[PDB]
Amino acid sequence: PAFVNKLWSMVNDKSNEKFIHWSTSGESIVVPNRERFVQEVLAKYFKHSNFASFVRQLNMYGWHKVQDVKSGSMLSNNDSRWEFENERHA
Amino acid sequence: PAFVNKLWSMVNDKSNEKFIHWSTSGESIVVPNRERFVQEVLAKYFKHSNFASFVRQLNMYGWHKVQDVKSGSMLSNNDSRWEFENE
Repeated sequence: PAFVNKLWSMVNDKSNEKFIHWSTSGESIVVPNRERFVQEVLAKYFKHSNFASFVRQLNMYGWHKVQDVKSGSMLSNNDSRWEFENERHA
Repeated sequence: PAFVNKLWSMVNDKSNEKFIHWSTSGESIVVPNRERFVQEVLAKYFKHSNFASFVRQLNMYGWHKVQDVKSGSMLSNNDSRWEFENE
């Protein structure tokens, strides 16, 4: 499961904090901005790969996008912000 | 315009994983088996259509088949395996 080793080598390396990190609250991995993450981190740990390909791998290992939160009167959601939770830790 | 929504509504729906998905490899859409794809997925998202029609649509939107790779002493290629990459 090489993916796993790469995932953690990426998430648990503080140098990638601004682009991907464990959430302050709850038990989840947060990607503040999909585009910047793809540009600065994904390209480094997962050569010639894209977001959908990455997320597909995460799913394979139990991680799934968290239910979206509709904010304010606009029922808005930052489509670029992604939060992932593992099925084994709800 | 409508083909696009259909394509992604199909590719990015995890329920279609076994028939069509993003390559674990590098930036491409993979159709493990053409025949199974046609009868189990295409038949649902693109009623009254066929593989050639679908691929033609893909081509028009920038996606094309990746160069074949001949494997082993037989220089073989699984004609049913289709992988597409964007322009």
